[PDB]
Amino acid sequence: HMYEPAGLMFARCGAHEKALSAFLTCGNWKQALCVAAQLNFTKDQLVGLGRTLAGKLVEQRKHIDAAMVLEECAQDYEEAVLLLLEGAAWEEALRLVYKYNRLDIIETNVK
Amino acid sequence: YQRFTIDKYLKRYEKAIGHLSKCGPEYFPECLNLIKDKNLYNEALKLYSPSSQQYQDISIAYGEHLMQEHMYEPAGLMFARCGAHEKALSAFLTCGNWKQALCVAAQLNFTKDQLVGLGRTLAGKLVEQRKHIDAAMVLEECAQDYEEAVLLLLEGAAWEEALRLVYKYNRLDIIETNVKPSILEAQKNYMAFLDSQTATFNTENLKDEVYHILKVLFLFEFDEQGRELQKAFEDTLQL
Amino acid sequence: LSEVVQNTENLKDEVYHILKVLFLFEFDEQGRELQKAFEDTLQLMERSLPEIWPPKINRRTQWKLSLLD
Repeated sequence: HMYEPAGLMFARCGAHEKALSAFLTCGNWKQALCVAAQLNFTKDQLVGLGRTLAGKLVEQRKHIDAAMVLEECAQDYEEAVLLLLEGAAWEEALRLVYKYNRLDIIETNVK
Repeated sequence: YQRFTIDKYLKRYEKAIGHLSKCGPEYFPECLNLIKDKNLYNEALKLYSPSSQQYQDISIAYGEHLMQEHMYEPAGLMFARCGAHEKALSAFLTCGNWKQALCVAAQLNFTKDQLVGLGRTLAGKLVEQRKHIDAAMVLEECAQDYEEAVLLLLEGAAWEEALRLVYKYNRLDIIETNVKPSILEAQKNYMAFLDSQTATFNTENLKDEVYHILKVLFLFEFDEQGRELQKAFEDTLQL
Repeated sequence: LSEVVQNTENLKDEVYHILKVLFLFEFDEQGRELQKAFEDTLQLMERSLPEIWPPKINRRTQWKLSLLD
């Protein structure tokens, strides 16, 4: 049961709010960022956290994990657009294309 | 004329407008009058093809007639088929549909560096509609301040799940931003409210929501209070 | 049978928003086909429900568009 309670109260070291850090089991988008940001060890410049979160939660049929973390990560927005289309998130792909000016892909694949 | 008159007398209005369209642009004002006074432009354009400016004119007429009081998103889309962008000549979100606002903020630039007034109106509408998605690019565009966005989420009161927009003290403090105090206040108010509701003893929404929002209280020092509210969640178990 | 029935009602607003998404590219005919097929299946299960009897579906699911219609 290396899950939400275990890693949660690990970052808590018990009933205390944040009495420990530097340990996360799976990082279900909450304990991961709690570990990373609180007592900041590696920033998103060390983008491996973003990669792990995207892979894990997208494999968990989320596809919004990348849509949030890659905003803090590199400009891979197009991969985020692809994931949104796979997850049917249309208007978010529209936001990315009309903010990053990736207009070439407006009709190549989504249509 | 003659054939068109015979059409309109026998009520061949579809054939009448076909004759008008195929007989030249001298009838386009009259044809538009006939189709939009009686709201027959829909079948006209369905019969018509997107091959002239007349098609877009009929589309804009349809949108504007359907933009009256209608939150209907395709009404805004049709009114937006023209304009400086595919987002109408004017702010079609002014029709009052927040989806039109989301489309505007979601596609294309609109000559403002930040669209500040657009973001403020967007946040106002979201508050009026009780939709707590303003804590996003909505308030990350025109309210770039992390602190202001955190505050506005606090009035939105979605922190019972850890949105942690301060990312564990990136900018300011939990107590200083009254995060833990407001959490305790709301948790205790809702705490008493569930007991009040169970006094009258649907609720399945709170069956797991708080059962997974319990963490906002567990992550603090008031672990004992969990059961102190869980009792209400326990009570409804015996219905 | 009730399992498949409940499986069918989940896609109402999914289809609804997909309709407008397609309609920007003006795919009103394919979306119209989609709506017609969904409506026919909906009527099929709707009329079969009294025959069988047992969950009750919601009647306030929007999946139709005026331009689609």
